[PDB]
Amino acid sequence: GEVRRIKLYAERLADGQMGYGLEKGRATIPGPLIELNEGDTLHIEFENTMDVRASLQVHGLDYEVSSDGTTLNKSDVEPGGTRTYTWRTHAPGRRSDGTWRAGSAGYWHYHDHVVGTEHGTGGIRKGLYGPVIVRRKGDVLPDATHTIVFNDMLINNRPAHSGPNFEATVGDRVEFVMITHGEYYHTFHMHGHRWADNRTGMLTGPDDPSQVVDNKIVGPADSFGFQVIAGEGVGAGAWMYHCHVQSHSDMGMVGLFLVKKTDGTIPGYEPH
Amino acid sequence: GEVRRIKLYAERLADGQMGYGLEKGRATIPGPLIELNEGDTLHIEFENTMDVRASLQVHGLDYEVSSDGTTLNKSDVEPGGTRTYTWRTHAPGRRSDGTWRAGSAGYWHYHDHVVGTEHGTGGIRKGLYGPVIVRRKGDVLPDATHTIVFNDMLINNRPAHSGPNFEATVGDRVEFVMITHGEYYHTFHMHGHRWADNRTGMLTGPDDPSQVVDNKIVGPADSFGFQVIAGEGVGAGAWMYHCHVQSHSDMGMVGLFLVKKTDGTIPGYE
Amino acid sequence: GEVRRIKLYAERLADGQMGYGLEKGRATIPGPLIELNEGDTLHIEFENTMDVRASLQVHGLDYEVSSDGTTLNKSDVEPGGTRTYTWRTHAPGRRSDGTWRAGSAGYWHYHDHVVGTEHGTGGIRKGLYGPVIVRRKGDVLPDATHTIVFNDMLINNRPAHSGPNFEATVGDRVEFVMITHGEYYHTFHMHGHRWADNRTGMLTGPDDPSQVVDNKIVGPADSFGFQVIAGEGVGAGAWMYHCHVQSHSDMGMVGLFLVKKTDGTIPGYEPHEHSG
Ligand SMILES: [Cu+2]
Ligand SMILES: [Cu+2]
Ligand SMILES: [Cu+2]
Ligand SMILES: [Cu+2]
Ligand SMILES: [Cu+2]
Ligand SMILES: [Cu+2]
Ligand SMILES: [Cu+2]
Ligand SMILES: [Cu+2]
Ligand SMILES: [Cu+2]
Repeated sequence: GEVRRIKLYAERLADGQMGYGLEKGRATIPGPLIELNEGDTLHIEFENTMDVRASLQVHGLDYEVSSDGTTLNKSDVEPGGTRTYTWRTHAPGRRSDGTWRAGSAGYWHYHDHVVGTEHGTGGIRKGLYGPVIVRRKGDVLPDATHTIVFNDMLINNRPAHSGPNFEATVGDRVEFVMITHGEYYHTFHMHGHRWADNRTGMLTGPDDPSQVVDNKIVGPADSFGFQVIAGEGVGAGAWMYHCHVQSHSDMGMVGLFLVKKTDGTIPGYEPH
Repeated sequence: GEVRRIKLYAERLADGQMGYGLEKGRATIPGPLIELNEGDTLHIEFENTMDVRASLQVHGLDYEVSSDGTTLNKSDVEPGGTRTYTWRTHAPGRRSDGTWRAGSAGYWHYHDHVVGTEHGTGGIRKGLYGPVIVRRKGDVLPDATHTIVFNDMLINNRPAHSGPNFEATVGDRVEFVMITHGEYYHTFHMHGHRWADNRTGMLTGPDDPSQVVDNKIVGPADSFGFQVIAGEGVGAGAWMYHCHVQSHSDMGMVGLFLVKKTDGTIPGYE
Repeated sequence: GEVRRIKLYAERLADGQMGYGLEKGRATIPGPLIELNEGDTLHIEFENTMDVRASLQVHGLDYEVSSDGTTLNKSDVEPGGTRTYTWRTHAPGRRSDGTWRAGSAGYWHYHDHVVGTEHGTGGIRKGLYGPVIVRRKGDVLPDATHTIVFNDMLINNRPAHSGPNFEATVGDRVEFVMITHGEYYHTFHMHGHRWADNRTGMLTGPDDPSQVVDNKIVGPADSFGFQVIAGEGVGAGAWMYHCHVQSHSDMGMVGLFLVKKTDGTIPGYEPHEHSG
């Protein structure tokens, strides 16, 4: 268990939106990926560079009420203010009552809780969300991690039919973190690939009875993730991922997972 | 298991609401917690005190059609009538063909099926629902059980922004039963606490691959439950639970899990 | 690992519907159930008999982009055209990185991806969907398999309050395939029966921590399945299945699982009056 520190800034972006960044003027949507091992503590020295109050609230990880990031617990940040948020994590283990204490490991996320409303409705809509992965000892690490956020009817706040697209080579181990926000339920689908509906997205062995799926219903603040072997059994190609709610895909909730051959080529495709 | 008996009443309450109770004039929304162990049989001597037909339908448990609670199976109750409903439960075990029969244990719920419409739409909207827990041998029992029902846009049919709140002390084993009803999907989220998305909400040990979550999508008639150690690794505090659909939390689908230090105090909140 | 071949047709049906069939003039909604064992390859000689482009896209199974059925991968079928799609499947096994590759087995489905929109919105609305089950070696085979598709507010595109109903006898091992399409979330519920929320719908043994449920939230393109012993612990009768979203059940997303005693009768079933 490391004690770790990062800087985080909330920034209003040059278009209407709001993003978290590791440096001033470097905010992105989704915000930066934070990755911790069970047992790690992370102290986030957060600065609200904006002219309205903003905060940081995390799902899944251990935090005290002073890092709730809510007005209820007086832990939002005033305009131009600073505040150190502290996230802890723990490994699993046996309690003295005999029961098993679940570890912090999983696919989690952080978001604003005071911009617009006391639930972060405006901050979330504008782009103040990001992914957090907590790894258990032994967990398989990927070649790349891509984050896909279905925020109301947009993916990663991109306009309709404007990606994001993600590139990989055949055989790469690719991790996806899939988070949902806002008002609507969605169904996440990926062509050509499938995963297990469990903590890691991967079956533990022949005895794991988890459902293997390629389509999953998700609502606001749900998060899951998985790893696939890019192109496994299916080959290189533009593999669409999309919400499968028919009007949402028609409205533009679609992107591409472009899986290239080891020569860098891909079968020809005709994007929107 | 054991053969158990209870009486249950349906009654009208103020504001056109309707509720089940274990004694006349003590109807509540949600209705009483019913708890059984696998193998138990429960006979419910049900009296409909209201002036419209009503019934009792349960999820999960074993019942014959004569206790379906539906007009289809002629088992609703006339105004002022009484009917005995019988719920049975079974432990898991292997069938003669080697297949594994799942037990009755789970977090389940009962509700009306004939008020308003032949699917109980009015009776459910008005308050006729409650929780039933069926425990398996060796399950850990909690210090307290709280029931949270997302019924359309209300929690436990309370007005917007009026809880319910639930209190515990740091370290208490607290069980939550979470039931959803009506028209809408929701997402249930709890600050500072998490649970396993499996039967008990606790992982069975180091080999259980269940996702550990703090936010869960639910729809009408879904039920799940879990136990946490109150404030485990996070301390005392006013820990919100709420629907995480943004308009629903803005419109008041929020409550507090108030976890007090052993001296009874709580970090200052609001 | 057998190589199998079938023909499939997409055809217009009455009343603005569309369906898949194994022969011309025999299209059904849902389309024909396709059943494979892990390791089998299926080549589907598909003919689009309609006046609009149409396709076949499958969930879960292995296919190259040439069998994607999308305009993005140029693998839909012009009016009157024919195309051979190929679906492959594999067994699970250990990869050389030490992880376990999930097998193809599961309850899956196929549907059009180009009628109406480049997401098949018009095709799926009209009836172009069907079930696919891929079995793992050793899986238990049922006495009967019934498919229930919640397509927007209709079940199997049938008029509201028109079923379908399915019949069994007490003790039958009955398999259900449950698929959802369109715009709405639903919750699938069955009276008197419950199943495990895992790959087969049955717990693998005392060690399997899966949730045992009788009610499950589903959204467009979700598919799951299960088997029950009909009437187990509850007896014969008309056992309702329905969406549990209240206005949906009120508007007719309801049907019956009709479970007969071994003497053939259904408790409480009295379609006719008697003299006196
Ligand atoms: Cu919150
Ligand atoms: Cu969507
Ligand atoms: Cu949140
Ligand atoms: Cu019902
Ligand atoms: Cu809600
Ligand atoms: Cu019900
Ligand atoms: Cu698609
Ligand atoms: Cu429905
Ligand atoms: Cu699809």
